[PDB]
Amino acid sequence: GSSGSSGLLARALYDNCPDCSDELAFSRGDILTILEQHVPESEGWWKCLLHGRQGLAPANRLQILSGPSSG
Repeated sequence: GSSGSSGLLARALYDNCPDCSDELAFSRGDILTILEQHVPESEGWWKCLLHGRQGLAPANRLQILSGPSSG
């Protein structure tokens, strides 16, 4: 099987103010779609998609929301 770039969802515990495109610009209470976690380009970052942003996000401010069923 080809496991990777599945697409998870994370929450925003705090708004993010990115200075460059690389990073993503989100605001508290925003559901970001974690396209992929395995990001060798940025250590400790998550590639999410919002309003056509396609930027990374700090895993320190992102809460990986996982389902209870078959968790």
